[PDB]
Amino acid sequence: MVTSETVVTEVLGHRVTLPCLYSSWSHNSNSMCWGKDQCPYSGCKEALIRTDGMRVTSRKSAKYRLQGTIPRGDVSLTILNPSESDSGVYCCRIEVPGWFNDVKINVRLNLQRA
Amino acid sequence: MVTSETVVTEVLGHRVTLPCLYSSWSHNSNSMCWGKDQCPYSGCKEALIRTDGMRVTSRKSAKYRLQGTIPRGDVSLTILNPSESDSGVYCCRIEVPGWFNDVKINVRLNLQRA
Amino acid sequence: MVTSETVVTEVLGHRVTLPCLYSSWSHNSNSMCWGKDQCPYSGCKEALIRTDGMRVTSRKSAKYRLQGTIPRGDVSLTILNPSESDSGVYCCRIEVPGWFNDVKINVRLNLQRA
Amino acid sequence: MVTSETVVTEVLGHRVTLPCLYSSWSHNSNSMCWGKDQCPYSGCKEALIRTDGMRVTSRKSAKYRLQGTIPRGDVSLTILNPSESDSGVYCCRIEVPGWFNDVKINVRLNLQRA
Amino acid sequence: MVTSETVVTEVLGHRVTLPCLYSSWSHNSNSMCWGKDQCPYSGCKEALIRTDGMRVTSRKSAKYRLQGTIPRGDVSLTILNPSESDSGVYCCRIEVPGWFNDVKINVRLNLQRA
Amino acid sequence: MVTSETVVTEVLGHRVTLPCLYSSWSHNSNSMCWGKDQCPYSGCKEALIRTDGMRVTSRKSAKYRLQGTIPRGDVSLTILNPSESDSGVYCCRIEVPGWFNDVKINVRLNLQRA
Amino acid sequence: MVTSETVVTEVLGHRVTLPCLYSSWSHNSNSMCWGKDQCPYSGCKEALIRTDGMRVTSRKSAKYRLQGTIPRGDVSLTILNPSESDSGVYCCRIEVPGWFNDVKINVRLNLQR
Amino acid sequence: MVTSETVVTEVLGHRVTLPCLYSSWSHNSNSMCWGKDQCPYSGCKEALIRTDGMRVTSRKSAKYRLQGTIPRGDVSLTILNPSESDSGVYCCRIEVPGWFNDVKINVRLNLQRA
Repeated sequence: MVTSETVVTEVLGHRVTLPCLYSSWSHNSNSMCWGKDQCPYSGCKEALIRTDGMRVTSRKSAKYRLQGTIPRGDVSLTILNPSESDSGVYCCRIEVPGWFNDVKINVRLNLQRA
Repeated sequence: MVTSETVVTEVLGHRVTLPCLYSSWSHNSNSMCWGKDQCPYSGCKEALIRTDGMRVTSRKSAKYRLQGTIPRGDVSLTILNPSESDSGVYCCRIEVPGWFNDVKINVRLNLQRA
Repeated sequence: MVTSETVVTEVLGHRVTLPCLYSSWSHNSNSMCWGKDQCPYSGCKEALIRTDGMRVTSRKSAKYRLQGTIPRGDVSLTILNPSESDSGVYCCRIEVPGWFNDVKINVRLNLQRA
Repeated sequence: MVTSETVVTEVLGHRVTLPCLYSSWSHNSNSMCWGKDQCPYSGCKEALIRTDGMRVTSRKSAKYRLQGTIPRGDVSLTILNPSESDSGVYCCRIEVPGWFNDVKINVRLNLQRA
Repeated sequence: MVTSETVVTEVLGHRVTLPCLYSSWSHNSNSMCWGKDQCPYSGCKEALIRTDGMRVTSRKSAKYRLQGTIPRGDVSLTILNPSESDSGVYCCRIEVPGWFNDVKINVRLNLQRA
Repeated sequence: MVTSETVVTEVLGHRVTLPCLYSSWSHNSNSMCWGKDQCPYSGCKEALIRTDGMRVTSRKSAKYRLQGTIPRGDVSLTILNPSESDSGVYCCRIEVPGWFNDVKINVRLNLQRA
Repeated sequence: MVTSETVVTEVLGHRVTLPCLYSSWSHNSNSMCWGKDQCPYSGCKEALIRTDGMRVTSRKSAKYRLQGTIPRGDVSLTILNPSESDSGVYCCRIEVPGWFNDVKINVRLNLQR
Repeated sequence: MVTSETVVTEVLGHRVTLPCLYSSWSHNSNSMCWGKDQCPYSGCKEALIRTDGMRVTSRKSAKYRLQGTIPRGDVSLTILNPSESDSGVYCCRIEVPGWFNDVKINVRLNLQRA
């Protein structure tokens, strides 16, 4: 099957950001989580980071951060002080009410030397 | 910098194709080549496969084939008897006349066993 | 899950056509079948009507016909002398080579009286 | 004649929602109603549910709910405890000032078992 | 009710053209006619000018001409030796098979002196 | 030369509205006026009705009213107690700072009996 | 007043091309000419170069050539042996039958050292 | 390489604004500067004028002004009493965190005589 994904090509030494925007976001209905390699399953249990529709509900992490305006659907992932092992495919799962309405948006991180 | 790429998720044992289309194609002006991991450098010289404006000019490779119609801009890469080592990023470079007009189109291949 | 479909509103007894177009069609690789209520499963068995990429390979219906240019991807369904039992949802399944590449297109037929 | 409609494919046992959005909505000018199979006539009486510019003013049953933010034009229909008989075509009628300006928006609900 | 129309602002003294293009045109199914003030009724009888799928079938007119390529759907109206009385609203009726599939496209002509 | 316009087809006996929306409107920079047959000249002098960017500043005639939200760019014209002589072409002129930046928006009104 | 134009940033030493496409082109009705700084006046006389709707009708020039397929509306301008003085705004005037129907398309050429 | 730019045509002696809008602007992340003929380099340390994401941080110029709301991304340039030497190409550089994410936006100013 053929799908599409975003590619972020970056340099080591500063935090990097993986874009995920869901413009129609509403704090009343939506929530979100990030996973590596694969999308977290429905109900966002086993994720890198997670939100409720307003803010991060995940325990505070040294690595993972959401620095965008979450109530407007800017759930972009910030990865602090990245290393080469952080390279690879990430999945942003937007939770949508109802049956099989979730949106999965993929971002590939490619870290290289300046 | 952020770009985008096509993802092809496929199964082993049959030929797979990585889509690459250049609608504006004209045989007198355009040319093309394919590369793995990275785009070949300007002048498409050490690539997986290469064409002029009409046809494949590099050898006759058992693994790599272009089965689409090149003069109409269908330069999709076909890979015969693919194995797991064939997974990864491929790059399709459309050569366009002039200064920095070349088009680079990326496709990530993911092969599963099923 | 949320999708979309075309609705064809016609009068009982008049031949009707349910639109289904696949612009990218190739006589070498594509095929198709139509189903009522649900799309036929892959391999288009037990269908209203079916093709190979050139022509209808199904026997012949007094009712069902493909009158468009099948090798150019116009696999629109024509229904002769439709009756009230012919109202309802139809599904046009385009068979595409590879893993989960098939396209499903829905058309709802609504027949009226006078 | 050919029109288009959205299809909502859902599972039994939980409330389902049928989208109907009118962005230009104003509590001063607009009102709305929902009907089954056919759109309610002008003046939105004999309906499943109906509003003024702000809120629901009458419903045929507690089964039907408008839970979106209505003054912003989200008059999407929620159906509580849906059963198989709830499947079929629904029509959302937006009332607009002037002569023949009403908007009719159709949604087909498909409830599945298993 | 609100619709839209094209406006042609022109000068007297040379033939003028009112655009009407129907890209989907096919000589096997489509035909057309022009009317002044209103589109002619279905079946395009007592019209300014009329065609079948290929060509003008109404008597040759000293005033009205179709100079575009009709089999490709260019059924734009040419008006020879225009005078001020030629100003006003025109309607281009595309005849399409089936129930209420005809398309009406309106053009208002405003002719000026010199 | 070819342009386009909105057509409002309405009935006598009730107020009618002619649409003119300018979304980028700002009370600090924009103003507007309506004219019959032609847009009023630059400076909107002797128009049907005119505003200063916030509200109508001249010629709320009797007939002519602006009931939309002017600061949000809804400068749609309401004509109270319309008669047949009110049919015809109207022009909405949006005044914009700088050289020849004004926008002209045309609406043709067609009034029918009742 | 605010309009738009395409920008061609190129390098010296090879012929350069300024795009101008009119998809709707038909040889019976359309014709075309190019001008520098400003559009040539109606009646494409004179331009750097001009056509009749099929092919170039102006004298054959050493500097200016139209290498696209003109009957399909590819009236892009090719400039042979460009120098810095060739930089600036160019205007492609597509002639269309009737009153004030002509299309003007602007391209700015920027040549670098 | 081929890009596009906005053209502003104004009359000498009148203040002009050169549009530059960046919708995604955030006071936390973005900064900007304007240059003539060419974009200022990364880090905007010469330029015509510059901001820190909230306001102009370059010392006040008699010529150059940013009068739009900078925190919403309107970094349009206002030039007071422009003279003939002010004609020409301008470049608006939006600075974005990470590697090669800066956006370059061009405006050509054309000043005409009174």
